[PDB]
Amino acid sequence: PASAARRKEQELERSQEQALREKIDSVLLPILGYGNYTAQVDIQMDFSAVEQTRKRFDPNTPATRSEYALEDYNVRKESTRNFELDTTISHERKQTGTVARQTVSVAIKDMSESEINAIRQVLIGTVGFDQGRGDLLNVLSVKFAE
Amino acid sequence: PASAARRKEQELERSQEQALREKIDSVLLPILGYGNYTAQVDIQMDFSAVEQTRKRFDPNTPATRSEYALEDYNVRKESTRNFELDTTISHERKQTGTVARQTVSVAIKDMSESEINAIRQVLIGTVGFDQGRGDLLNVLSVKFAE
Amino acid sequence: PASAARRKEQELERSQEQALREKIDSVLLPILGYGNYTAQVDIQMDFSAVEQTRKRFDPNTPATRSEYALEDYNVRKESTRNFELDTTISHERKQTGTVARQTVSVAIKDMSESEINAIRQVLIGTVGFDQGRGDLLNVLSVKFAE
Amino acid sequence: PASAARRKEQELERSQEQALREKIDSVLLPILGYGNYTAQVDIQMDFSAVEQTRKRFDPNTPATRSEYALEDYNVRKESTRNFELDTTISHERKQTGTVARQTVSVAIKDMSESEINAIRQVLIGTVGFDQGRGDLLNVLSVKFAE
Amino acid sequence: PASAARRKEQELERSQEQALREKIDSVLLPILGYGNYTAQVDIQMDFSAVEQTRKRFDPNTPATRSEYALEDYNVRKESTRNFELDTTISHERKQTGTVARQTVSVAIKDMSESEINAIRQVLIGTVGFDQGRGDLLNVLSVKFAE
Repeated sequence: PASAARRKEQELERSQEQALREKIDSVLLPILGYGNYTAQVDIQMDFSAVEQTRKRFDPNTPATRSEYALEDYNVRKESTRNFELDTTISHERKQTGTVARQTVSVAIKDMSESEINAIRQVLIGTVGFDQGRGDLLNVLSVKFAE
Repeated sequence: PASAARRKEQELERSQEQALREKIDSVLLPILGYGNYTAQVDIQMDFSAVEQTRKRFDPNTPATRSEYALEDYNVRKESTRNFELDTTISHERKQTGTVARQTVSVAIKDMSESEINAIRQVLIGTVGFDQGRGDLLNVLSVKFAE
Repeated sequence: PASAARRKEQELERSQEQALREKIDSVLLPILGYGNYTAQVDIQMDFSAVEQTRKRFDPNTPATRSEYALEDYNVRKESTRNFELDTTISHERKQTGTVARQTVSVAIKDMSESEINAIRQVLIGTVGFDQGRGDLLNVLSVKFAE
Repeated sequence: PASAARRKEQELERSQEQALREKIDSVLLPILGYGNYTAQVDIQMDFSAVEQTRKRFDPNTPATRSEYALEDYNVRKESTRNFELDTTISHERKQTGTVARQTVSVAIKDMSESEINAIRQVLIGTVGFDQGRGDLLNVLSVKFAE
Repeated sequence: PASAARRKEQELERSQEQALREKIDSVLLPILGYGNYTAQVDIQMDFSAVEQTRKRFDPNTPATRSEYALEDYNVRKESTRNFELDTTISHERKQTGTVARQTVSVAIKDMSESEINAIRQVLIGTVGFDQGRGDLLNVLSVKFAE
């Protein structure tokens, strides 16, 4: 029944996180080294279904088709005009599974501020940090344990 | 009958908690160590079904189609106009199983305030702490037993 | 017949309590120890069935379609206008088995006030104590028997 | 025939009492000891069947559809307006077997007032004592026999 | 069912990234050397479906077909004209899978500013950096590990 329509979304969300983690590991491994960093990510998405239909008009450019006028003097002023305007019709079907938010957190074993800024700048391209969706990207250094 | 439509939600909710716990363990294990921390999470969700239909209009941009006027002087002032406006139709089907609230609690075996703040900042990205849904995230340190 | 529609709810309610007790035990066991605490929980739920249908209108943004006017002077002032407004239709089906109230009671074998407050703060995240549903959470220390 | 529709309720009521007694025993046994307390509970419930249908309106936000006016001076003042309002329809089916009242009585073998208050506070969470349904919870200490 | 309509998009997006990475590697390998650089890319795309229908008119060039006039003097001035205008009809079906954004990040093992600018200029042609889609291209040099 419907028990399979949600678990598929659950596995898809997990697969996205796994791919993002794999992409993250490829960049930080040769620069920081093995076992000198930890990172985890998560993605939240929605599976709604939206259909849109739009019909627009242009009132600034009217075109006349039939026109009748009467200008009786002595004072009758009668006018009857027909107009035809531009018509635009649009039909749109949205996607299902758009990414809503994305959070990335990176911890580096103990670094000055310049190196942290450089690492953040490098990771920005690798991740796709975008402010429109309210994504969060944090990178920081702490002392590990032995 | 309907006895299977709720137990599926119960197993799905448990599976979400298990995955979140597994993600939590991966980050805190190498930094804090084995047996130096405990953490548990819970998620509350709803399984409603909402359908939406919207029809919008634009009254600020009217377009004229037929127009008749009479300006008899001597004083008859008659007007008859027909208008056509923009039409927009939208149909939306919402998802079933959206997350409502999320609570995370972390206890660390005995730490200064800076380390606690750093750990909270690290866990924020790993969990997905969001203030819009009223999620709760608490991290603190207590003395364990022997 | 209908003798099975209520016993299923009875087993579901018992299963929820068992899972909550298991979650409680996992956190308090390593911090307090074996046999130094007791705790029990209960959950009350309802199994009603509610369907909702809503139809909303926007009276602040009217759009004119047909308009006729007469401004006879000498003083006839006649007007006839047709309007079209935004229409919104919503249909909602609620869930069956929502949690109404939740009570948790914890007794610790003999503790200062700070440790009690810390334990309560830890258990708040583990349980999901929410004031909207009027949930109750009590933690206290008493002297056991030998 | 109908001889089975009531005995099922009788066994369900007995099963609820048995489960509540089992939950009570689990908490008081390690704190008070074996054979130092006695307790019994009862639950009263109803098995009615109620269906509800509601139709609500919003008179404070009317929307105009058709309007005709006449303001003849010399003094005829005629108006004809049509309105459309928000419509809400709800259908609800209640549950069968809601708990009406609940009484708990606890006797402890001979205790100061503080210990009695602490025991009552512990049992409140374990039972679910609620004042809305007029539930009764009594705990007291008497001298047993030998 | 629909579980295959999204995984295909997931593999297509991964294939685009793989091809872009392969193109990147071909240029930077002979100039920088083996193991002296790291780079990763990502592409975000949408899979909507848009159909467009347009009907345009030219009101500045009207052509007369039938004309009747009356210029009675003594003063009746009556005119009745019919017009025919240019008509244009367009139907368009958009593509599915257009690229929305593109981010590239390059790190070079430790370089002056001139060499960095030259490398960025070289990579601009190889990637296709375009400001219309808000693409991001970052190139920088950091100290690696040993």
